[PDB]
Amino acid sequence: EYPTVSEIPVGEVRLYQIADGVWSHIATQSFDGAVYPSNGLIVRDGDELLLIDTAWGAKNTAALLAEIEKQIGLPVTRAVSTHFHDDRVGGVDVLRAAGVATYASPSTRRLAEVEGNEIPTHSLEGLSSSGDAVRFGPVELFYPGAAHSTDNLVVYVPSASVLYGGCAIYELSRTSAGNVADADLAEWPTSIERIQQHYPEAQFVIPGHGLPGGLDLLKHTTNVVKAHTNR
Ligand SMILES: C[C@H](CS)C(=O)NCB(O)O
Ligand SMILES: [Zn+2]
Ligand SMILES: [Zn+2]
Repeated sequence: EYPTVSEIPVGEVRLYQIADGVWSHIATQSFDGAVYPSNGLIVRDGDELLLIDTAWGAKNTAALLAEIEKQIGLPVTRAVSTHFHDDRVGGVDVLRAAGVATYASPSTRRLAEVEGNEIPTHSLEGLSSSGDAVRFGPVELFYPGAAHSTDNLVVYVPSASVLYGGCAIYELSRTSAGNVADADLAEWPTSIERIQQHYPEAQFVIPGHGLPGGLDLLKHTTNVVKAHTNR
């Protein structure tokens, strides 16, 4: 079974096999008086691993690297952060100290700096306008437009038809808006339309927080976002 928030002590990281060469990583962290679960992705990149997002903090990200070494045993050589919040970039300094080349869009890097968060080293090219996509090793990176944040990226693994939505996609059990401080609520439904348009064959859809599902999570997120807007 997919691990839930109450099953993971803060500081421990679980790995979950989604498909051949594709894992999610699951961690937990305290934020504003509560503890939340958080997902990222790991994709085999030949003899190396590509990491999508940190495990939300330095200590968690160190635990992530240790679990990867124990369970998978290939080196993480590159990481992509899919937006500027600490559940995506917190731990980039640990990754860099471990030899990982860290990447994000120029916008994510600037937004992280203003927020006082850690800053991925390298700028991704070609992701500036809504609908832009670039190949990055075994994945495609897609900028769907503003949603959960203005800079949020999604990631597709063609080999396995896995769509990693990050925090622009909600799990099915979430029925109220999450952290929308940095969101563009008016654009978010259209950005989800762009994801659906680009990845209609997705078989597994991974939200930034909580349980994976299928493309039903896209319509579900749109419903939650719109209802919050009508409040
Ligand atoms: C820090 C992280 C950025 S997306 C967050 O807001 N977690 C709480 B959530 O509602 O899951
Ligand atoms: Zn966020
Ligand atoms: Zn998040």
